[PDB]
Amino acid sequence: KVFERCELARTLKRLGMDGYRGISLANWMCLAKWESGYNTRATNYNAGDRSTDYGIFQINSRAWCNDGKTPGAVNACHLSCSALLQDNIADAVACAKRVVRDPQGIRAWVAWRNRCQNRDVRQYVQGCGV
Repeated sequence: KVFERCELARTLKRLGMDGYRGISLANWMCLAKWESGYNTRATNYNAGDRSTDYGIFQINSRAWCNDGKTPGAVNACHLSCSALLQDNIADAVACAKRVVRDPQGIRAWVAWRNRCQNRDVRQYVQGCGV
């Protein structure tokens, strides 16, 4: 599903993401925007290390979800990677909350460091009534 911006903002709000581990909704929105363009079907295969990034948050198959074909997989979210390609993002959100309970928090996604850290990210939630 490709979410519309404010549609995704209200869905994340409902799912308890605003201020989760100190992270604002605008920061989660900046992350999904640059990771997938708000597209739940996004996958990215990383040929160098043989892992794949899945879904709207581009969560990786080595550390977080299991797809059966990644060497060294840990499956810290205890989730099949296919659960992250659903139109319903409740599972992608529970796994994304697991990723940020690690010390690094949202910095785990390098795309957030490149495009969102120390930038004004409030335009991602402006006008969504969130």
